[PDB]
Amino acid sequence: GAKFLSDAEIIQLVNAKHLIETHERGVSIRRQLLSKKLSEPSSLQYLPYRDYNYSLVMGACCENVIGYMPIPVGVAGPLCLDEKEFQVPMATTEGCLVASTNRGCRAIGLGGGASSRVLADGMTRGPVVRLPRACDSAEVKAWLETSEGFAVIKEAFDSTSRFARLQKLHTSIAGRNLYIRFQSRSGDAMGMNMISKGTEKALSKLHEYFPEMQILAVSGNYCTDKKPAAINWIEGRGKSVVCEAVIPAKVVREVLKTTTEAMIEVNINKNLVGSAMAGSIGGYNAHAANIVTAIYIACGQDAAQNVGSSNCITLMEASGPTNEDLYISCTMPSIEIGTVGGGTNLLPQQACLQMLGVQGACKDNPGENARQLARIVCGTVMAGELSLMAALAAGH
Amino acid sequence: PNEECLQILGNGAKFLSDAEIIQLVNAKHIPAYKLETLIETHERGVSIRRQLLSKKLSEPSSLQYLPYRDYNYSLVMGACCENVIGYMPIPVGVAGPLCLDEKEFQVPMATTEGCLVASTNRGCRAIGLGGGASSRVLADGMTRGPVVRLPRACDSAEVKAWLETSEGFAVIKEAFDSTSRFARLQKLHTSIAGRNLYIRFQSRSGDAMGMNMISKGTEKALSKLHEYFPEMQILAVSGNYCTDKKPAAINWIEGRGKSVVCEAVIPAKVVREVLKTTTEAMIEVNINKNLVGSAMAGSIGGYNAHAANIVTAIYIACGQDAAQNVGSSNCITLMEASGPTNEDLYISCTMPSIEIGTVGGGTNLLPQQACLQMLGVQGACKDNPGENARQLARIVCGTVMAGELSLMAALAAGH
Amino acid sequence: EPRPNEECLQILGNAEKGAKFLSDAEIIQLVNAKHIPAYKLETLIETHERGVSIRRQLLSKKLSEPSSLQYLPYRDYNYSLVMGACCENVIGYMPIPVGVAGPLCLDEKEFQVPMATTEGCLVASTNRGCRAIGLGGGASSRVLADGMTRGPVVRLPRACDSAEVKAWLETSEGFAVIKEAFDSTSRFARLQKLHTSIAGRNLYIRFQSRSGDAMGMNMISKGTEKALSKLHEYFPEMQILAVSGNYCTDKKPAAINWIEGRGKSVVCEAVIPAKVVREVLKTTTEAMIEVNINKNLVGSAMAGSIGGYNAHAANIVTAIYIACGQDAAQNVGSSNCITLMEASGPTNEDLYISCTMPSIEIGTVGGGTNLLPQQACLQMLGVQGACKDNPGENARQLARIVCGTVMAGELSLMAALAAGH
Amino acid sequence: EPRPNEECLQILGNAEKGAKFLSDAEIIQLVNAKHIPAYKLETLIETHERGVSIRRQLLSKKLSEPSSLQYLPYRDYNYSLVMGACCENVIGYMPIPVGVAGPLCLDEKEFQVPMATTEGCLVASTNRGCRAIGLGGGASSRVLADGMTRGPVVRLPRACDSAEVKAWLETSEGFAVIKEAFDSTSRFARLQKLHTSIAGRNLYIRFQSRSGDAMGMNMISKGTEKALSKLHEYFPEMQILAVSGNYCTDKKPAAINWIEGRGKSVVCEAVIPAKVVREVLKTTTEAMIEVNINKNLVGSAMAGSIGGYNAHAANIVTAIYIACGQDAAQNVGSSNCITLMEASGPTNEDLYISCTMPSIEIGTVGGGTNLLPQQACLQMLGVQGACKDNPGENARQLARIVCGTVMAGELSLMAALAAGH
Ligand SMILES: CC(C)c1c(S(=O)(=O)Nc2ccc(C(N)=O)cc2)c(-c2ccc(F)cc2)c(-c2ccc(F)cc2)n1CC[C@@H](O)C[C@@H](O)CC(=O)O
Ligand SMILES: CC(C)c1c(S(=O)(=O)Nc2ccc(C(N)=O)cc2)c(-c2ccc(F)cc2)c(-c2ccc(F)cc2)n1CC[C@@H](O)C[C@@H](O)CC(=O)O
Ligand SMILES: CC(C)c1c(S(=O)(=O)Nc2ccc(C(N)=O)cc2)c(-c2ccc(F)cc2)c(-c2ccc(F)cc2)n1CC[C@@H](O)C[C@@H](O)CC(=O)O
Ligand SMILES: CC(C)c1c(S(=O)(=O)Nc2ccc(C(N)=O)cc2)c(-c2ccc(F)cc2)c(-c2ccc(F)cc2)n1CC[C@@H](O)C[C@@H](O)CC(=O)O
Repeated sequence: GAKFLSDAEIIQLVNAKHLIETHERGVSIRRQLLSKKLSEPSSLQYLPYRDYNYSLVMGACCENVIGYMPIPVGVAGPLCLDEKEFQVPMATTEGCLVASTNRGCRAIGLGGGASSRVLADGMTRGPVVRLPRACDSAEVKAWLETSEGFAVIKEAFDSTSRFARLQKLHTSIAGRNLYIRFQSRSGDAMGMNMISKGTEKALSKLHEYFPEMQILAVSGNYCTDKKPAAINWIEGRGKSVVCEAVIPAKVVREVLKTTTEAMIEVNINKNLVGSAMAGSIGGYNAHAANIVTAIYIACGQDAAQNVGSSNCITLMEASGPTNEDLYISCTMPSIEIGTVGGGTNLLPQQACLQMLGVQGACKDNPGENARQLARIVCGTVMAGELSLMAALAAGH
Repeated sequence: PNEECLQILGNGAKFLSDAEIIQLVNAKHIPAYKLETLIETHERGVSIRRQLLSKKLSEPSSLQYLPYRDYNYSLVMGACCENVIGYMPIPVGVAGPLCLDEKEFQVPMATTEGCLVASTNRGCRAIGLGGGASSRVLADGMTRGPVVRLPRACDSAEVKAWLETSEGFAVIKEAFDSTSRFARLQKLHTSIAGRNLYIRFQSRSGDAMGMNMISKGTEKALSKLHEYFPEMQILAVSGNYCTDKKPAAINWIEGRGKSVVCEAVIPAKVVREVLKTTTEAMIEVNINKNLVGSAMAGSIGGYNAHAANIVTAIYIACGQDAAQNVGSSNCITLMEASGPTNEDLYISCTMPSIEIGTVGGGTNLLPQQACLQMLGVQGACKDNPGENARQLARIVCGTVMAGELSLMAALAAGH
Repeated sequence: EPRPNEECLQILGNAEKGAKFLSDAEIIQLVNAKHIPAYKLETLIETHERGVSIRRQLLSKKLSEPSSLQYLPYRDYNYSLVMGACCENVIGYMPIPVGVAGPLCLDEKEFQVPMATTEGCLVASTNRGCRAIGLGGGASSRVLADGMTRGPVVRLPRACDSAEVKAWLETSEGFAVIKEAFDSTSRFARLQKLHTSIAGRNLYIRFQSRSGDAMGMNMISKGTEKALSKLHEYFPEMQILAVSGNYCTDKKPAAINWIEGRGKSVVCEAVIPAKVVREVLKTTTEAMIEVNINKNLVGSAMAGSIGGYNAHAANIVTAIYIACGQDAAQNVGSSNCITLMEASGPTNEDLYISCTMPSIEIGTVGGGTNLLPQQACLQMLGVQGACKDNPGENARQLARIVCGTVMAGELSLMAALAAGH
Repeated sequence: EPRPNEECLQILGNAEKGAKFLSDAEIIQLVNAKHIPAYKLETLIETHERGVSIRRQLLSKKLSEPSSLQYLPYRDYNYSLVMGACCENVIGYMPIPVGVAGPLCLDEKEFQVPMATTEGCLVASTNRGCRAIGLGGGASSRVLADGMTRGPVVRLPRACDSAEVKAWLETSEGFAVIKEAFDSTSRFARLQKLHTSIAGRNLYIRFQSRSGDAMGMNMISKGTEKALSKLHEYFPEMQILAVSGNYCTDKKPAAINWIEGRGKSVVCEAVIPAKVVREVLKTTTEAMIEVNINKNLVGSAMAGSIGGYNAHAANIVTAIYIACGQDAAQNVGSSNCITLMEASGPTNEDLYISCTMPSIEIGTVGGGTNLLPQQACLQMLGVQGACKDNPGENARQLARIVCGTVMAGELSLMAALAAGH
């Protein structure tokens, strides 16, 4: 069929208001079609496309594909975290970011490593529904807060998927609007599609108890996904994580080129007081977003979720016998992450997840790989904070 | 032989083999950090670093499918990335044409979320069938917000009053502007918190995003301030008052980088046929999702559906700092009735802090430049400095609006 | 005339005599040059009003205008209920005018709502909004949640230890132990779901419970202190850093109050016929909706507001609070409100309106509600004091009336801005 | 003796008789028989107190307990300065106990600060903070900015047009034309650089200007209306949607007040020697810094606060505001405060403290400051009325006192939380 025709002939068919056997050739024909629309048709020539595995992308990750975009990958490590060592991949185009993070890892190792805990775990979706009156929506809130009501909604939610196990609901009324925050774990997936599916069946079960309920939108911005929101900061979303380390005064002096006292002064007055004066919600850190974004791109995460995933408070205190050692912690309540699905289905992204030993599903304990990646992100963010803050204090 | 290989390094490394250099590191004849300068070519440096790293992994075959061959590392080395072990391919799709200010754009989008490019593309189609979109740049100026301390709050108050005078500001403006061609300091904004003083330097940067340039002007400006106030301590060149890569109301209210607005009217027929909904249904969902819903969630600047998706995809494709998506995604999406019988859809997005550039950083790499060239905005604009970066910002805000139209229509339609 | 300090001290020390056997001038002598500090005037002097008078005379000599206090009243006020309970170093009182806005038609009842204010037109404006609601068939409200909070911060030696305490508090058995300790301190102490947050080795714990008709801060703090003492038995290394760590959050703006609620969360609503909107409010439904979206939603958004999606709910909350003996400083969070307006009815021309106020901090027992004048304003609404057969009902009713009067005030001010002066 | 309705009305309409020649019961008989509307009472009745008296009697019959107003006082209060200026439908007045905390040692002066509250121990606590400041060598404050705002919303046909008006307002000649219009409305009107923001075809314009010693909403709104009238000449398609689009922002929480300021921006400071922290405040500098960081910075941060980085600034602000005739609803934003605490001296045992309050909304002329008891409390501080030779100094001085009393409050409460108990 299509293999017998030439390139010029197939394009003659597309323009004349009228499939291909190989994926790479389809990408080439789309480049040639697109070339005819651009003022500089030669602009595509250094946008690569050859010898990429497009089979895992089509009908899954991207449409109208004209190639790919190489992002340089560097390694910050070893990062000593919970008695293990990690070579952390970081996809960035910002010079010195990997080298800065790498120095932070070095300081943590010489202080006996970092320790981390996951505090909560559950992806969310926050639909908006409407009832005729605010009194009716008040009735639905009261019903959802009974043990009986939650149990039928939990049963509906949990019937849609293996890992769909519903946790406590959170709700808000705004007049006759009702926002309902469904939270659940999702194995090792980030869990978006899984929770929306459970939400749809849970909402249709709610509709049987309340036939006059309109489902306005499956997302009413109460999740909250990919926008800044105090609800992710206060309630969490995905993995809530804490990480810490104590850096000996010697190691702060020799590696970090500053003092424990000077680090505390900059952290308080930049990360707390400065972020406060700027009107920040959840942005009490130096540059967590650099690290999160770099790891996310390299590891097949949804990079748009750095909006909320970068939420972080970095604290720095005096520590030890002479009060000269630096205690550091980062607390990140809303790390949105996964080791299956999305961009983690592609081979290059999996290579970076394999480096960290978290690629794919953890079969013995569903969800444990994604949990480990969240811990790795929090630890690497703390390395980034340690290093950049030291540079800022030393005052270059 | 080990000491035979060291004698060849005295002449070179190019003559040796992979296993011999790795033998020289494992036995401690030579430390690993010296391999940067010794090996001549960049691609072989990446290869050795991969082999050395792989033995330390618990699964030594992890890097098999991470590509590294036949990529331009010369532009990346010493300017974009360190400890390089390869590159990460992110698929690029195209949404267009986007009909924006009498021009048509094919918008590159680096993403791995299925149906994002297709959804965005449908929004473009609805905009085009509704007579195009229009956009305006409202403000332009990258910021840096250092923190200084004085001995007392009374002294810091004195410095604030001095910076607010005509003569004080002029002396600070001259030191700032002496560092670069495009360095042109606009009115300072300051906040005191006790003996702390946070100073927000704002300025255009031509077509660069402008982080490095504003920081050079900031350091020289603070140096002149030090002569007028010797007791002043420069605590940190960034005091989170900029604010860069963290959510902050100051970016939402004062702006950062390019502030941009965009708009269009979608005819009622186009809303039914292309978007599978009505104007009345779109409006109801926008009010209660993007305003009231974001309000109930405690949002500052997150009055949109998924601006972040579009901002992030364009940013990766176009060599932007993708971490700046945090602030650059700030967006309010408004929808309302238009036309004779209130049946057409007026839509607008306003994005006050798009941080962006067409020169410097990742826009110096050729693949990223190709996507910039697709849009006709690659590199500097000699005649009108800053016009390429202003145009990309308008493209981002317009593409975001296309994305808001499409997703909001799907949410209003249900199922 | 005033005899020396020695004779003045012996007469004060004598039980048969006391401060009654001294002149004003002699008491001012023993203060000027120690022996009596100033705060001891409370317990020592014969009557409360004389103690106030003496304090005023002392104060007037320190001032640069000695006649400053001339028009600050103090005589004949009932200071018995104020000393040792509501105020110290008392030098008089401040009269705040009290107007009435009503009848407010709320839940098939009517309410004459007291409002203490000095802003001109506020009471008449709110009264106009009440009339519009009345001609629209009345307003309906519901209490959505109920629980005053307190948000202490503790510290463990490590964040891993603070993480251990968070997880233990989340087990059913762990919460049960802490709930038992909390609930034993008072008959109204009934601990609800706990919310916690970690910041490194800090752990913020939000204790929440109903509190009868009292606003309930004293009671929650006493329950909180016993709960933390018990938590220390299981975690001896835990340090209580502060009984409030600003996680409550009390008297400061905070997203947590907006999202979780504090005290009473309340929604109120009403449909105003298109006829009434024209005649009474001098505007149209179409115009009110447009002003509400673009002022109270879009405008507040551009201003970077958390919970301030309203026109002037703080005016009504503050006025009712001062009149009804509430803690007026809690206006900060109690004014949190989102006002929504949309089309309604067959024509699509009638104005639907709702106010949602997640964090009304309110009580009809304790504090300023012990004073008789502000008890009079509470009695107007039928919510004075405790409700025996149904504890908490007077405080719940007062929260409904606040949210209903706010909606009336929103109706009226929004109509005025819509019509153009 | 009570006459028929028709006879009572001929006396009412008789110009040389009126209501004076009728009894209370006759006027009430006329009201219940629908001959005089209840609102017409104000103008018909000769004496203000008698109007209040009769309004109270009417109100009482409607209440479910007729004696509920017995303890709400009304007699012998100066309603002349309240009717048609500060309050309507007036049924009396609400006395708030006034206490005094001082001396507050501020800028080498001493202040006796009046505090109207019903919360036990607030005045004593605040007074202890004053003592620590006085023995600590005093506090120093500075006014960093000054200018009340109004933030109207206007609408252009398209977003492109609103961008056109925005860029027009930013040119020096366009701004100069609007500034002459604004400044022409009052002698204090001095329009500062305009701050604007676009949301689609909306345009929020933030007019700022000093206002003498008045708080200044009447003045700023009057200047704003003439300003937008001039703007409409240049842009006739522009629609003034509301004179307030919540971009001011008045009486709602908003990041814009925190960042740009509104009213008086003020910083206050002091160094408390270790000895004084020990003997007055019963604690150490180290314990206080640890509580301050983890409560007022970190705790407020975890709660998601905008501008609420303090312990109880709102307590002090509210008490002073009620006592001094301010708009107490403006404590929502006026209470905005960040409290910082540092180690000072050779061994880190002295306590540097500062409070920064960017948006104190205050005034010594107009509003409740026209009333005489309120004026007495202003006279205590030497800030009553207008300053002749230096306009705005009295309002500025009151804002520095408010920030210093807040700092005293912060000192005391934080010491108590650092102790235990
Ligand atoms: C890339 C690393 C991560 C980096 C560093 S660094 O790695 O430590 N040091 C340098 C120094 C010079 C270069 C160069 N050749 O231009 C590169 C790296 C610094 C920095 C630190 C202390 C200094 F004295 C000077 C520079 C800065 C940096 C921070 C705030 C500035 F104002 C200005 C530069 N950044 C970027 C952080 C950036 O992406 C988020 C910040 O904007 C977040 C914030 O702190 O607000
Ligand atoms: C990818 C596009 C952009 C997309 C779409 S879409 O383009 O319109 N349609 C589809 C349908 C099916 C697939 C598939 N095969 O998985 C992919 C796209 C939808 C959507 C909308 C209405 C619907 F009835 C069904 C699906 C959703 C979507 C939104 C909220 C949900 F709860 C659940 C799915 N998303 C993701 C948006 C996501 O990245 C930000 C949102 O989380 C932001 C927000 O609205 O809060
Ligand atoms: C007191 C009432 C409550 C009041 C009113 S009112 O009830 O409608 N009428 C009058 C009539 C005459 C006087 C007088 N001075 O003699 C005072 C009020 C108005 C107002 C509003 C729109 C108009 F077209 C005309 C007047 C305003 C008011 C609002 C925004 C202004 F810019 C300017 C005046 N206010 C104050 C509201 C104030 O306490 C919170 C608002 O500032 C909150 C906000 O909307 O941002
Ligand atoms: C009124 C004063 C100002 C007051 C004080 S106080 O004046 O210093 N001490 C008092 C007060 C009263 C009595 C009494 N008779 O029972 C006894 C001692 C205290 C307090 C502090 C440390 C303590 F060990 C005991 C009490 C508290 C207080 C704060 C947070 C608590 F959790 C619990 C009590 N408050 C209330 C502050 C309140 O209006 C805003 C705070 O809630 C703001 C905040 O910190 O979040």
